[PDB]
Amino acid sequence: WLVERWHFIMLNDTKRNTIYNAAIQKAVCLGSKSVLDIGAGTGILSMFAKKAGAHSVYACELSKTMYELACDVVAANKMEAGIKLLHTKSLDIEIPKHIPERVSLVVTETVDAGLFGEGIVESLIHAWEHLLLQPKTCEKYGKVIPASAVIFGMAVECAEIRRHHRVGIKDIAGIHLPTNVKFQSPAYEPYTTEKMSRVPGGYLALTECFEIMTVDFNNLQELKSLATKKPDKIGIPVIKEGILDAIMVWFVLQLDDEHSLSTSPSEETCWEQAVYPVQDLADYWIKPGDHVMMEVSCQDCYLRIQSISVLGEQTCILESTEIALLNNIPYHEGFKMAMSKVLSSLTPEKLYNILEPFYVLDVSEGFSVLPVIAGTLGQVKPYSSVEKDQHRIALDLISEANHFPKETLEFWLRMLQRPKSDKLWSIIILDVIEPSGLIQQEIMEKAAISRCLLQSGGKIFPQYVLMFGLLVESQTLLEENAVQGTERTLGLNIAPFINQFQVPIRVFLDLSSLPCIPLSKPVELLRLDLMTPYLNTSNREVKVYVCKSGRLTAIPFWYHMYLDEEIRLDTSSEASHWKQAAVVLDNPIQVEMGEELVLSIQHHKSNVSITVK
Ligand SMILES: CCc1ncccc1CNCCCCSC[C@H]1O[C@@H](n2ccc3c(N)ncnc32)[C@H](O)[C@@H]1O
Repeated sequence: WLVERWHFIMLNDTKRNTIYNAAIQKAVCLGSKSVLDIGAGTGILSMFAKKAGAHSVYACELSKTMYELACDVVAANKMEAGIKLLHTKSLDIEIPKHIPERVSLVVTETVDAGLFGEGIVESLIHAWEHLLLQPKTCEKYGKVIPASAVIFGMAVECAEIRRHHRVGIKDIAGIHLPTNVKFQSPAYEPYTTEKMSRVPGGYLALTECFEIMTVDFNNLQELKSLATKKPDKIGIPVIKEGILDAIMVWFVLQLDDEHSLSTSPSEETCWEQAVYPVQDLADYWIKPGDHVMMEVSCQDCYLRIQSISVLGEQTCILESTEIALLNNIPYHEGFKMAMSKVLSSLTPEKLYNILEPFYVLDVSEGFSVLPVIAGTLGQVKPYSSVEKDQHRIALDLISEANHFPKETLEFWLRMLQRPKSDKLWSIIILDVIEPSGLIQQEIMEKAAISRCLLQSGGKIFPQYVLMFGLLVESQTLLEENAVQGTERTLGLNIAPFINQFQVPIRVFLDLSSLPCIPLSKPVELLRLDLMTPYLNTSNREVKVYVCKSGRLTAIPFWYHMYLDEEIRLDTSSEASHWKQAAVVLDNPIQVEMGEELVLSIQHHKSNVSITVK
């Protein structure tokens, strides 16, 4: 996505466009004839201002792509005249070099889920100092839209956030994670952004919604104060029993006295929430009577919530995907059983030459405990492919905890080559599916190279991967892909220009939470076979029976990774550490029930095309 997917949903958000158009109309008609749009994007708000009757509008845009996009959009609405587009950061605008005079109004949307994270403060400190007329002591004085913001917080239970920042278990498929290894997420990048109005498994409010801070965007003396201001130590009373998983954060923008917009979680709004995961506590269970403690500081750009507590030893930093992995139990229970079945078929004497062990290579991209599980099964010499030294220490300490004598687990990294001179691999684990929901690049090549390093009857895991698909009517996937005409942009012609950058395939999708309608059943779209390349789909057609009548907009897809013909891992399972993906159609097709719809699935290297025929 060269053009950020936020651009599509926000331009389709008719409410937001109307609230901003009314607020700018109000300001213009009250004398604000000179407007500066910071982060103009497609330049809709700048076009609003000129349409409202502003004399001169100046639209600055950081991104080259978005700047060139606005030039076309503004030019195409026959408004190139009174609006100057500036490929620049706000900070680098100078009067009179770039803009003739100081402006009487600033409009800005440089706002993320945690409000401050797109540098609105720094931008508006500069604006008052250099670009804006003096404030009120109208065409005489300068003002900003939005005028002010109120930042809210809420302690929440949410097992979906939990499984991404905390390792919930003490034992994974036979191996024990020692108490002396403390797994922390990277958020211990201070907040993640989630559409909490549809987060899988929902969330529960453990506290009442509380006020984290306020900001007056029309007060320069206040904005300059935030960098040095001492953190606000607070404690929020608990109102419901549950597990403290995160502090869910949103805000309310006051554009003017009459118009406001909230990022409060809602299936009506497009807005996402700042999620501050809770970790590094002995217990997470909170009850009515207890207090959620935290320090709030906005000193260096981001809103920070540190020192989260409740009032009534090696550290291994894992990625969220790696924590999710450690919590994906079926994945590890499957791998344990699938490996042992192969260890039994080769040399069942070695399953729990004496000096010769089972050679097991794990080529999993990131952190993985598959080698340890293997080590517990029999006379096995397992190899780790972890790069990070922090990961090596953790796995060494896990190995110690699972009664491995020193140097039992080896580290391959410090090219796919034989384990020894005249010895071959009994099992080779490969990384087939990206977290994105697409196939790993050069998987067929690594699979082919790996086939030749195998012992007689040895196995690459997974042996094959089936991609499953689904016909869905999803307005949501459609409205996140392409702008729906002119109506939503309030008569302005922007859709034909932004929709040039239409993504064919949506990645990092939470299929489970997606609002859509199934028009079919999950159907096998292609086979990717690691043991037998010949059974790989080159470019095959699939006949999909249409179970429900509706407007086909997308084909969500996931995988069934087969370790053997019996044991299969699902990349769409509840505990899955993979996200799913979807082919979104450029033009939606109306499908009738009882109809045998054809899909043209082309597969080359790790790329897959799906089209309606
Ligand atoms: C509650 C949050 C939220 N929830 C849900 C969806 C969306 C969103 C919010 N939107 C999120 C994507 C941030 C937009 S940034 C606005 C646009 O303006 C540009 N920009 C950014 C800073 C800047 C500058 N100093 N000078 C000039 N242009 C500047 C950026 O490159 C960008 O194109």
